[PDB]
Amino acid sequence: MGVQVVTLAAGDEATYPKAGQVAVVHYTGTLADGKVFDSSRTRGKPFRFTVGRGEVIRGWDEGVAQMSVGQRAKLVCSPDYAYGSRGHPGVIPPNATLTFDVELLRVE
Repeated sequence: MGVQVVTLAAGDEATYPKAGQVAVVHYTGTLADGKVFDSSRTRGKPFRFTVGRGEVIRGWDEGVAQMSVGQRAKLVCSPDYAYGSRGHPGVIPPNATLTFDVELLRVE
C-alpha cells in the first residue's frame, strides 16, 4: 500500500539488501503515464544508500528492500511516502503518484 514494484528485468533473484545495510541501485524518473524523467544512469552513477535509514524515502526503502541484485523493476509509490508532496515545476507534480525505475546493481 502506497508503494508497488513491477518486475521488468529478472536478475539474481537471490541477493537482497539487508535492513540497515547500504544498497546501490539505479533510479530513473518516470510518470504513471509513461513520461520519462531525469535518471541517475544518465550520468553513469548509481545511487547508494542505507535501506532503512532516514536518508531516503519510504518508497525507495520498501522498493529496494524487496529488490534483488541485478534485478530491474518500476517503483510506483505515492507522494505521501516520497517527495512527491511538494515536488517542483517541470520536475515533480503537486502531491501526485510517481514511478521511479529502480535497478539493483549490488549490496554492501
